[PDB]
Amino acid sequence: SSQIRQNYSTEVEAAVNRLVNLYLRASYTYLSLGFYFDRDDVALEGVCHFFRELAFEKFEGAERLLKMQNQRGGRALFQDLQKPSQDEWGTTLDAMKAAIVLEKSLNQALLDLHALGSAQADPHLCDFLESHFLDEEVKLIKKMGDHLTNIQRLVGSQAGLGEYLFERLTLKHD
Amino acid sequence: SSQIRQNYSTEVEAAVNRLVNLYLRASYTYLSLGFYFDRDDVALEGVCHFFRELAFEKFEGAERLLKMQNQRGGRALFQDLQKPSQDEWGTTLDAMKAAIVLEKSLNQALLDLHALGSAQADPHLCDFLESHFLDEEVKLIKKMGDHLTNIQRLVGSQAGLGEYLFERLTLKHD
Amino acid sequence: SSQIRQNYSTEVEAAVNRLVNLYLRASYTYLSLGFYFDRDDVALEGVCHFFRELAFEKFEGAERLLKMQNQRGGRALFQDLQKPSQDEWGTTLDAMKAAIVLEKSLNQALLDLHALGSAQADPHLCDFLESHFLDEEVKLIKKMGDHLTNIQRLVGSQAGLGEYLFERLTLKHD
Amino acid sequence: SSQIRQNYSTEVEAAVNRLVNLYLRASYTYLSLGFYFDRDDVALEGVCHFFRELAFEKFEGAERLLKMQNQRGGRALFQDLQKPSQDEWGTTLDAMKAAIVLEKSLNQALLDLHALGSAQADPHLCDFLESHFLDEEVKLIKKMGDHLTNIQRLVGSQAGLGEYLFERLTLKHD
Amino acid sequence: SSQIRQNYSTEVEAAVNRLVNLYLRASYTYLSLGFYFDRDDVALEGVCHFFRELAFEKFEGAERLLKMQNQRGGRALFQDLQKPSQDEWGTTLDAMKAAIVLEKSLNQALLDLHALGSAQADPHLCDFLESHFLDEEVKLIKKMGDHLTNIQRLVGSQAGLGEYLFERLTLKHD
Amino acid sequence: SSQIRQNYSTEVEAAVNRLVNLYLRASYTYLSLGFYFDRDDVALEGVCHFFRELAFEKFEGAERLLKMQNQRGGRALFQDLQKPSQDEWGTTLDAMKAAIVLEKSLNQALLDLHALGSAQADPHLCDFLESHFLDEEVKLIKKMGDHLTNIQRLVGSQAGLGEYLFERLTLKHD
Ligand SMILES: [Cl-]
Ligand SMILES: [Cl-]
Ligand SMILES: [Cl-]
Ligand SMILES: [Cl-]
Ligand SMILES: [Cl-]
Ligand SMILES: [Cl-]
Repeated sequence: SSQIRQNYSTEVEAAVNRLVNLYLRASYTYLSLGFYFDRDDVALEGVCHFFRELAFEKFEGAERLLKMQNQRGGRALFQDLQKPSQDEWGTTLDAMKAAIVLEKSLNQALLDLHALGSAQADPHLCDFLESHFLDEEVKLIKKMGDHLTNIQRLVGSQAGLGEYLFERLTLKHD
Repeated sequence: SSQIRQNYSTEVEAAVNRLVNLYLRASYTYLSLGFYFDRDDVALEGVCHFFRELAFEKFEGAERLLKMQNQRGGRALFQDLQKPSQDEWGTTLDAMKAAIVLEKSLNQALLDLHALGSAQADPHLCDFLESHFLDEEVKLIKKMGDHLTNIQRLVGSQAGLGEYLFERLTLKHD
Repeated sequence: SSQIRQNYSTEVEAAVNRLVNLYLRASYTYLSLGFYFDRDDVALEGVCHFFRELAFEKFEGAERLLKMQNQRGGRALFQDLQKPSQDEWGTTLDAMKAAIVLEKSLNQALLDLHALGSAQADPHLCDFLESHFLDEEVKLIKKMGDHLTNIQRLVGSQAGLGEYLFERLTLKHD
Repeated sequence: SSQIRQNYSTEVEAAVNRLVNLYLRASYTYLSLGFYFDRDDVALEGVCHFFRELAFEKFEGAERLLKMQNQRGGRALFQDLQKPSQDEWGTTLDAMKAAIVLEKSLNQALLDLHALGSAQADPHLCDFLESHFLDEEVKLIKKMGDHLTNIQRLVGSQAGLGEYLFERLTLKHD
Repeated sequence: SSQIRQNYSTEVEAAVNRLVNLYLRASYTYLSLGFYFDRDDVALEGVCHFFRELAFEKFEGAERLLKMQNQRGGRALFQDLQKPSQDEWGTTLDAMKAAIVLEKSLNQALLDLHALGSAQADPHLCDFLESHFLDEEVKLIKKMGDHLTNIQRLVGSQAGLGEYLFERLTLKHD
Repeated sequence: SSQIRQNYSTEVEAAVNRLVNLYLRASYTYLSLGFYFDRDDVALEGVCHFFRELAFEKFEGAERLLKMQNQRGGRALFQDLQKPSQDEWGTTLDAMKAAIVLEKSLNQALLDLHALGSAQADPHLCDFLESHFLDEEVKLIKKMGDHLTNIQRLVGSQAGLGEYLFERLTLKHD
């Protein structure tokens, strides 16, 4: 069949395609989050920029998976990409909570694929995830948790003031 | 009559002169807004600077219209310039609300002139407005709406604190 | 309702959201085309690079439309993104034919939206499309037609040789 | 028929070819004007240079139209180019009057083609003319009218002195 | 009342507002003069540039007065700005005569305000006018008188030739 | 009659005007050849560029002849410029064959004019042609013959492949 394929299971090939779908879904979710915060009636530039940057980061993860699929001799298969779970994302707090939920779901999918690779004795796959995905996800989730704690401490009894200050003094703007 | 005039209606010529009056009136309004915020009993430098910059921008729009009037062979006609609608402009919120009202009025005058040009089959006029006025106005109104949303979120129950923070962390000063 | 919206119809707002979907669908189609040509059993780097660049270009078009939607006071609404029409794209000729069909479809959607804007007397919309989309599309379709003619002249009776030479001597690589 | 042609009428295609003929005729007229002023018995270098520069400018307009014809999928068709209307061009005043008449005729042809494009719902054509021809023509006609006024004010009762001074102090020489 | 106001009479405050009106009226007069000389049927670039520069200079004088009003604790009050005294300004000579009349009127208003300040024992006001207005006005009136003498010497029996030569060899152009 | 004319026959003056017509006709032929090869259904950039460069070169020859006519005291006389002999130019081979035929015709006209100058004892004319035209034409015809031989050797039994390779590997592009 394939001239280069070696030690690459059909199970891993399919899970890789599924993970591409998840990362592209996540990228699309972040595009929607970013543009919501650019609305004139939301207007939080640093929050917009944060999520637009994450849309690109998730796309780059999908791109790396597609490069790897071909390096291994599998075949990329694309599926429909479902729209994000919400049209309007509420407050910065609500948005950051949704993002952490999204990231935990990508992380579990990475861990599930790592376990499949381990079970199939596919060390290239396992190394690929360890080298380019697992620590990146851990670092991002830590950042998001740090942000959640700071957003929550700023709510107090003046939510608008806190949401403005977080965007201006923590998030980068521009 | 004119050695260069071609496809330039008397209706457009007159509307151009009227629009110069509107832009100069707007420039004068912004001069008054700017100096109000420089009062020792208002003292919001970033707000002053914002409006003084807009006084210059509106003047430059009037200047471009006057250059174009001559390029087309029409004759600039100047009228009395009415004073701004207020002597004192209230809070930054009140001022930004007045500015958005002013900008919507200039925008409608641009759109009305574009429609006249379209009706008169004057594509140079229509292009001129599209290339140097329509998008500039859209961008400015979006900026002003973003500012309004941020000012409103900062009012809460501590209006002075919010007005200070907006001027310091959003408006340019320095 | 909206503090900035002016001369922006619900019909244009909805068509803009539909056009974002079309551009993102096109971007996804080009991602699939690009990775197909990176397969070890296809291996045409310049063709891969051509289509991956177009995936980014179509994404940037969607991004510009989303920025504009917000500048005008409309609300971005995202829908499901359908998968590309094919999983395997055949020869470079077949792929370039599919791309020209795709581009003609985006072009017609641009022209349809321009006509709606003209009918609604929305010159900002019309200018936006003229300034950032119509000529870009015309230039791209011309390029693709030039490529089709060169690919076709190279088929003769030695198709593989011609497909290699086109990728090496016309398309940028590496 | 054509693999790239879309929304491009036969009427516009033919009018574009006609406009190429007009621009090349105008270029040839300016070549003749330029060399007349280089005659030893006329010897007005700045006037020669002015018209030779315009010969190139009109050629570049024809070249842009030909590029566009191909970008749109139309076919350039060339016709005989008629010689200029005069062999000898009189005074600088006579020449500048002939040039303004020529430019008004090109301008009307641009406006006529714009109107045809508008009628045919061809916004690429209309934008192309607005972006690269309408304002260039308006600016040139204004310049020529400014020159005519200065030449006329210099005639008085010493025509030769005035013609020399205009060439030396207004026209560029080197 | 005011937290900073000291030794600043209501009479000076009001006269300062009146002088702002005069300077803005003068600025508007110079804008009209400048654009008249940019007409295709007048076409004297150096004269246009001279008056457009003076429009800016008079605006800057108004701006300095407004800054000072606030520095002293007075309140800027803006009034309607009357249109210039003429729609068409005749020859360069006629225009320069009107400008010298205008400048003498601003100068007398400066001297009147200086005398009021002296009478009110307001040395800051008097110094402000001496340091930023009195000598600037004297220098400008001298320049304008030098220009008038040169324009008059050039009229002789060839007015157009003289008006051209003055614009080309004295006034700055490009 | 002429203050500078010396040793310049009416026969040479007229032949110079005729040669200007021939060079401009040739320039127009090359403009048509160039744009034919820019058609989306021909698409040979290096061939387009080759002929567009020759259109400019032939124009420059006409310009040099016109400069010389005036240097000698003759009078440039322009005639109608006939359209090129074909609307469509076939293959690169067909086009290069037509160009060599065109160049041989210009060369014979140069040689005929040189012989007239020799007969009229006009050494300035003869030197002018020797210094700026005869060797330029010989070099160009040699280049074109070298191109013809290479195009012919590439036809074999795969004409499209050969036409592509010639354009990519010999003609400058990209
Ligand atoms: Cl499906
Ligand atoms: Cl009045
Ligand atoms: Cl759904
Ligand atoms: Cl014919
Ligand atoms: Cl009033
Ligand atoms: Cl004839």
